[PDB]
Amino acid sequence: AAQTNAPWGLARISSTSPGTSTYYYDESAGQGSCVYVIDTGIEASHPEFEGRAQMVKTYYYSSRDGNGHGTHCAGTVGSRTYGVAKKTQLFGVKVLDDNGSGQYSTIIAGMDFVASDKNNRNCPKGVVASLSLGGGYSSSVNSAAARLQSSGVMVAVAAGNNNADARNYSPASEPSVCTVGASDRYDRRSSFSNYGSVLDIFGPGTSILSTWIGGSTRSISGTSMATPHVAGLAAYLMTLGKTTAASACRYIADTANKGDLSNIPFGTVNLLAYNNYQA
Repeated sequence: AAQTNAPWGLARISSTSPGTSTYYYDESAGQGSCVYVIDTGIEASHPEFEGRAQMVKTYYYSSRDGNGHGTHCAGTVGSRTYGVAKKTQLFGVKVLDDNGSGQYSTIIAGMDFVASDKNNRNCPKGVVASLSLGGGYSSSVNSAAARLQSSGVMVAVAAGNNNADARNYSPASEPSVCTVGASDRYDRRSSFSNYGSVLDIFGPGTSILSTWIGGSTRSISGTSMATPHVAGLAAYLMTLGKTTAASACRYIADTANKGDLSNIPFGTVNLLAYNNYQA
């Protein structure tokens, strides 16, 4: 399938080269796969989700995404226009309040929730979790991410927006999960993207256009927005049977675009998420 004039992020993950505007993907598009967006929640009623998005858990008075960042990330994973896996099922775990903040214990509860809820969901092609959140290092948050990955969900996490080594940020520093740095449309490391040996892949992270609350759209930047690209790519990859949740992040690293990114620190992988789709 070919989506013309797609967001540069989508076109980039289906491209050996930057500067293109058409997203190419197998029409299965993550059908039968699931992506938990652990964030501020999802505007499930947004027309871009086509009834494929749904809140499954909130730890606050409402499951409504009063922030938009979780709706944005869910849009990058599997919205119809803005999404990697345009047919995946999106599940909202609102662990972040509408200010975008969440206690680690709530974030840990949401991760253990997904590890169990996936057994309440129909994901024959595989389960993915996209955590566009992060704070200082927490060996408990890392273990919660390790558990979620251990349970049979891919864990895609943001490297963080600190222009630092992600070793000091959780769940970015958890080695078993998939830590995603951010890149811009010129294949530069997104200036804000965290780096380091713990990073597993880079995704489109700068000026990412996707869904927003109020049925709208907007373009915002972050490793928190490269992460849904990789989470959507994972669900896309599990649906084609090219990988499993336990082996998706490495797979994406194995099939990535190598050495194409600029300003990658010495010691950080120079890998860009690439769907390897050949029309």
